[PDB]
Amino acid sequence: TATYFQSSDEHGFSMYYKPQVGFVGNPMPFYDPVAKDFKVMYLQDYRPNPEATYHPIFGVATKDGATYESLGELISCGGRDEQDAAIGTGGTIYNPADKLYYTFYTGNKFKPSSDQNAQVVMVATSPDFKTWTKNRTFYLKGDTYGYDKNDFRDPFLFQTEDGVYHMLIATRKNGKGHIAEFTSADLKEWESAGTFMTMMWDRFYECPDVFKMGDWWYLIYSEQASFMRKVQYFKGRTLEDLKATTANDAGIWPDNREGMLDSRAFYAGKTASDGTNRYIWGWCPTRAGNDNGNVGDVEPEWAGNLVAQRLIQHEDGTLTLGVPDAIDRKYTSAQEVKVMAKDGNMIESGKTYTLGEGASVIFNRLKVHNKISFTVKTASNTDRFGISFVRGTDSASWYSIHVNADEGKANFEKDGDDAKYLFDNKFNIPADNEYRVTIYSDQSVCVTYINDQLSFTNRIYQMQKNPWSLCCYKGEITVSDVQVSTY
Ligand SMILES: OC[C@H]1O[C@@](CO)(OC[C@H]2O[C@@](CO)(OC[C@H]3O[C@@](CO)(OC[C@H]4O[C@@](CO)(OC[C@H]5O[C@](O)(CO)[C@@H](O)[C@@H]5O)[C@@H](O)[C@@H]4O)[C@@H](O)[C@@H]3O)[C@@H](O)[C@@H]2O)[C@@H](O)[C@@H]1O
Ligand SMILES: OC[C@H]1O[C@@](CO)(OC[C@H]2O[C@@](CO)(OC[C@H]3O[C@](CO)(OC[C@H]4O[C@@](CO)(OC[C@H]5O[C@](O)(CO)[C@@H](O)[C@@H]5O)[C@@H](O)[C@@H]4O)[C@@H](O)[C@@H]3O)[C@@H](O)[C@@H]2O)[C@@H](O)[C@@H]1O
Ligand SMILES: OC[C@H]1O[C@@](CO)(OC[C@H]2O[C@](O)(CO)[C@@H](O)[C@@H]2O)[C@@H](O)[C@@H]1O
Repeated sequence: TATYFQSSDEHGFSMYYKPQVGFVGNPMPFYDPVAKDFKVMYLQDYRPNPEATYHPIFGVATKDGATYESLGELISCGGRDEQDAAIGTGGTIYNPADKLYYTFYTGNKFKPSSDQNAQVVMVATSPDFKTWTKNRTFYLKGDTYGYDKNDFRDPFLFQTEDGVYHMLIATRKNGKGHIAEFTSADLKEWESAGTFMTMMWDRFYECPDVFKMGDWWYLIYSEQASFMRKVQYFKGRTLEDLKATTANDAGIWPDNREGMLDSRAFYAGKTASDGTNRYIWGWCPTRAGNDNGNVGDVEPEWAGNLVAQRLIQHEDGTLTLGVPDAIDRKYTSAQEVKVMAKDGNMIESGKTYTLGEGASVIFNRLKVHNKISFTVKTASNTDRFGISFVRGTDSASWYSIHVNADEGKANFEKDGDDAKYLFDNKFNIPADNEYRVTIYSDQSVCVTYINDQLSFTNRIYQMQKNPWSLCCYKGEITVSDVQVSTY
């Protein structure tokens, strides 16, 4: 049957990682060049969190983004009255001169008085990546260098080719958002190098990441602004080009979509490279009440599952995201695809499904970890189609990704009774009106990829062990090479 079944998530996720207890907050991926793998520290979130002492740094290890190994608690919160009562995002770097990993992080004071610093950067080190010792005498207060007392967080650490260590910190100078730069030769003495970049208008870029890839410098960052809540980027051929993008609010977007790389279900993305590939890790939020259509009024729930994506540099230096090769390989078992139900103008024809304005086709039940591929050809580039999940033959409501070629964007929406728009993901519509679609699922977390242009993370409770559906809202489509694979 293709009746709606009441699926639920396992405590843990193995690919779009979540530990057995708690959720994955802001990650901090780092390629450990001694062990030759990625150590992804992340802020461990719990439901609920302590009031003052929350968000310790746990870690997980992976070579490839598909299989993870948990490392447990690495840097504990401080005491209730310490400056690092709560811990916020930071940045690891290995120092070969003393054979110590250094993790800089945000210490978050509980109930800071007016004079006290809410947010201060602090550090721990480790010889193996297992035992971490806090440096109880190191504090980097923005205040000291003319920056903000309470917004001063998310230290990012990188070494240029000159060998100099740099640290970028999300802050404000008299109201306006600035990314602050500090430099050091030895990771211990730090000097202020002024402002690296301005933040546009009244925006606030959390979790900044700066890296070079081919012949381009990039800034990745997550936008705090309530209406955005998406991972964005800028680019420049030189480091001075990069900085110039936001200078005086110059708005030099890297592409036709403001550099928005995904939508509001992928936040806090930061990157790391193994020499071959550069991946990005963010989190896919939970939803209140496990309700796919409750996406928050101002903001999504903070933290959820870890989501690895792969950076695709195009030849104009523009970036999009696709799947990690190792996640694609994980799906070994082919599954029969078969129509369980039709509606309106819908024709099957050997192994090709043709749908017109208002038509629907529902396929057989998915499994728990799914890969879904298919090619869609539209009539025009004003056509609209839908990829729907948790859609049983008895479901009055369900959740679809709408691809609206007229509006040059995909949307996540609730369909049926109580339909509603939720949010969207601008991408480049194919000229040839062909859409090579690929979707990867671990339980309730999935990413949808089209034509190496779209990368759309979504939280979809109960997509597992439930049917899925294609439809056509406008014009006409033709669906081809439909496959489903599992593990
Ligand atoms: O009241 C505590 C309670 O709130 C949550 C759920 O939102 O956590 C946020 C809480 O975590 C901290 C300490 O680890 O670190 C946050 C790290 O995450 C980043 C990027 O996501 O930003 C914070 C995130 O929080 C919001 C919450 O709505 O922060 C709003 C808050 O930010 C300030 O600017 C000061 O933090 C205030 O102006 C404002 O009232 C959201 O808009 C942001 O995206 C990184 O930037 C950061 O390192 C704290 O900074 C934060 O308060 C629960 O998990 C927890 O139980
Ligand atoms: O209400 C937000 C909703 O808009 C939708 C619904 O249609 O839009 C978000 C969507 O819109 C863009 C389109 O570019 O921009 C959003 C802008 O909102 C803000 C906040 O007000 O813009 C103000 C506006 O003023 C300029 C000056 O010519 O600037 C002055 C500027 O300088 C400062 O003084 C500080 O230096 C600031 O305080 C002032 O704001 C204009 O250029 C500027 O555009 C800006 O932060 C954004 O411009 C998209 O970027 C965004 O995705 C819906 O999605 C939202 O819910
Ligand atoms: O009421 C939602 C309904 O609005 C539309 C109207 O065409 O789109 C979204 C609208 O919001 C932005 O994302 C940013 O302001 C823009 O991309 C766009 O102008 C529909 O698509 C949706 O179905």
